[PDB]
Amino acid sequence: TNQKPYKETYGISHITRHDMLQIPEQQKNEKYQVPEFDSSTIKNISSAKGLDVWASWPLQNADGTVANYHGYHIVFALAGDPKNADDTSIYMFYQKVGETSIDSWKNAGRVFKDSDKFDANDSILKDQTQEWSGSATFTSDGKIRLFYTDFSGKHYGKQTLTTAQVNVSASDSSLNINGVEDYKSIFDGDGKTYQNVQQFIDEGNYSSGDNHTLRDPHYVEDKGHKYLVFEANTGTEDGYQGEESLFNKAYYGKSTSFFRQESQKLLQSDKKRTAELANGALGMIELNDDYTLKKVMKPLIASNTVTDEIARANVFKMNGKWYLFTDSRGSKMTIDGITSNDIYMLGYVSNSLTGPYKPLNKTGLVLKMDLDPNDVTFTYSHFAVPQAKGNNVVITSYMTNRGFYADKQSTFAPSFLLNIKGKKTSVVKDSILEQGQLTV
Ligand SMILES: OC[C@H]1O[C@@](CO)(OC[C@H]2O[C@@](CO)(OC[C@H]3O[C@@](CO)(OC[C@H]4O[C@@](CO)(OC[C@H]5O[C@@](CO)(OC[C@H]6O[C@](O)(CO)[C@@H](O)[C@@H]6O)[C@@H](O)[C@@H]5O)[C@@H](O)[C@@H]4O)[C@@H](O)[C@@H]3O)[C@@H](O)[C@@H]2O)[C@@H](O)[C@@H]1O
Ligand SMILES: OC[C@H]1O[C@@](CO)(OC[C@H]2O[C@@](CO)(OC[C@H]3O[C@@](CO)(OC[C@H]4O[C@@](CO)(OC[C@H]5O[C@@](CO)(OC[C@H]6O[C@](O)(CO)[C@@H](O)[C@@H]6O)[C@@H](O)[C@@H]5O)[C@@H](O)[C@@H]4O)[C@@H](O)[C@@H]3O)[C@@H](O)[C@@H]2O)[C@@H](O)[C@@H]1O
Ligand SMILES: [Br-]
Ligand SMILES: [Br-]
Ligand SMILES: [Br-]
Ligand SMILES: [Br-]
Ligand SMILES: [Br-]
Ligand SMILES: [Br-]
Ligand SMILES: [Ca+2]
Repeated sequence: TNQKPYKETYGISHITRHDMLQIPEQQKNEKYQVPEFDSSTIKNISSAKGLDVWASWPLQNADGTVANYHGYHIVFALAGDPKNADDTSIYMFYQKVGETSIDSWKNAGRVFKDSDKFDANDSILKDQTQEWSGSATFTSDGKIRLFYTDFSGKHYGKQTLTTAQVNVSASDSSLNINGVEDYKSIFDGDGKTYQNVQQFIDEGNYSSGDNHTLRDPHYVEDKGHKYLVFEANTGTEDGYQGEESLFNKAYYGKSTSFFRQESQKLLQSDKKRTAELANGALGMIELNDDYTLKKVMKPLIASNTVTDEIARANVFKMNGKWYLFTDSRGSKMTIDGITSNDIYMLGYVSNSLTGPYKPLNKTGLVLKMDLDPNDVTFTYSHFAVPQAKGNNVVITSYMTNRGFYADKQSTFAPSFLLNIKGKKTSVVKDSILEQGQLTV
């Protein structure tokens, strides 16, 4: 055949088959394992009575550290009725700084009223059916600036990175959401750098096996420049999905001998098409000072052949280096030895915000969680929260799968600590914090 191998990095970093195949052995080390949690201590968020509360994010200062909003910490979370998976709205919870109990989290309610997306006179928001995850920054002039994912069940799962300013009143006692403003779509994918939903739709959408994503926008600043880093998929010009992508050695790793081995297995494997379709990416755009789209930038990293889904993009500068993280499910990967119970947080390090990134702990493995989904202390959506001092970050996550238990809802997991040193990380032994704790 005249279809020959090649190597093209497209100028971006890559999560490779070589590195992923080392994780099943490496993940046996307790250094990379989410700690065992004691279910006897776990409570529902009492101020969110009856709602599942899952993927969540703190209001952050520009540097990623947790914001002090007039004496409060603020966390945005997705929540809704456990009996309806399509009930997904963003709620704002808060706690006085210094409190750490689960029962210190108060609930200011939903950020958005039903009419907000229609009052915005933004044509994409008119079609929103769910509010998916994001980030929130506390601006120089004291404003709460939210980014999140507008999901549209009406348009085959379209996902649009979206922003609003949340106007909140204080009261000694409680915080109040008075309304939102500057509510607008920012980016729905350009087709060339980031897949757009029209490519999903026209290739056959749900019956194609493709997984289109454009979500989880994370706000970050470098030198006054404003950016979103987000979960996406590559487009036509930066290593698109398809049979051809199986012939790019940059997706396999450094050795040509590993490449010919692994590629022939993959090409004749039951997971060939899944790997062809797999083209996840952590994308990056620059914003203008009014939070509109200024510049589409190339992905920080891509996961061609390995998975279509690298979620909850997170990036921050810590002690001189940039750390980039993403969550990913073993159930959607194509890597032998990685099982449908494996769940990971993967992590990468660079001297600059824009790359290039190198895998942490050699493989990119940072955290592994492999509890049965029915386990009450199952956790997902791990998220590294930068701290003002030291080498440790706080890992938040949600606990208990949505809708599984009548009386134990998805809740804030016990936080725990992750030590980050140069290119290596370690779960800090016996570092379990309160449920939902953001700071040490
Ligand atoms: O309180 C939450 C509760 O309300 C629902 C809406 O029923 O969620 C509304 C909440 O969701 C948010 C999030 O941003 O706004 C969603 C916005 O999008 C719309 C639609 O434009 O809602 C979509 C959700 O509603 C559902 C079903 O309730 O679909 C409506 C949608 O489905 C279609 C297609 O089949 O129709 C039909 C179905 O409905 C009946 O008429 C029953 O009444 C049947 O005859 C018929 O079989 C389509 O015609 C129609 O447009 C659901 O699939 C979607 O997720 C907005 O109305 C809404 O603002 C919140 O802002 C908002 O509070 C619900 O999901 C949830 O349980
Ligand atoms: O909660 C969001 C939050 O979670 C994070 C992680 O923290 O990750 C995403 C998480 O969400 C999951 C699943 O819950 O993965 C998402 C991926 O699954 C897809 C589909 O593969 O989306 C699911 C949503 O789309 C909906 C429908 O709008 O379901 C699609 C689903 O329904 C089927 C039938 O079951 O078809 C329905 C569809 O078919 C038609 O009839 C044809 O027209 C339509 O009328 C109708 O809409 C099925 O064929 C199809 O698979 C919605 O109900 C579902 O919720 C992907 O689009 C999506 O990428 C987790 O696995 C994952 O961790 C974070 O990233 C995020 O912010
Ligand atoms: Br409302
Ligand atoms: Br929906
Ligand atoms: Br195309
Ligand atoms: Br192709
Ligand atoms: Br193809
Ligand atoms: Br129960
Ligand atoms: Ca894909």
